[PDB]
Amino acid sequence: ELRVGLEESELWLRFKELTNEMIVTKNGRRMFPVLKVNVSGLDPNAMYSFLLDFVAADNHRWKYVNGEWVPGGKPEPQAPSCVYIHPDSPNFGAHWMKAPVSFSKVKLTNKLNGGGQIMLNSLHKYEPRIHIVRVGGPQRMITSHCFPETQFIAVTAYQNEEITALKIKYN
Ligand SMILES: NC(=O)N1CCN(C(=O)c2ccco2)CC1
Repeated sequence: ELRVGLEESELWLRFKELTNEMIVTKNGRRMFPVLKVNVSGLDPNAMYSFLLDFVAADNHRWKYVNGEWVPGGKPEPQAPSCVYIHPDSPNFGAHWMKAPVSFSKVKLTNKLNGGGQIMLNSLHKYEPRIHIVRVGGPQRMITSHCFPETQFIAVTAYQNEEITALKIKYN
């Protein structure tokens, strides 16, 4: 059975208990913490490509009001995010299972841009999600996995200083 686990869940949970925030810039900003995934149960000899996207966790705009994040009352349908392909894609199952799959090079932006960067809407809440896509073989297959521990609100600057302190303490 294909097993997908979050590496460093301990640390993600400290960010999540504060409400996590991720900076977005026009040029694109790398994530801290980095999403790292433990994968087992792939066919070592099969070909797989790891895809990352961001699900809009709700349809609301969030605001930091007197020390607390609060959702607006005017939901809108959220256009789904673009997909980031892990640099090692495509690769053998053995490659992916020999160490945690680390999405250290994804950049989050607020502007439609050349390539690489993933555009998110500022002040929306996102849940990272991966797709493991068996490629090249006869039978294409996709396995998807959500990481609730890694939820964050996309921000142009940190609102909660407790997040700012944690980001620095652990980077
Ligand atoms: N350099 C490229 O044009 N890419 C082509 C698509 N790649 C994939 O591994 C993949 C599998 C499923 C969807 O994409 C990554 C490399």
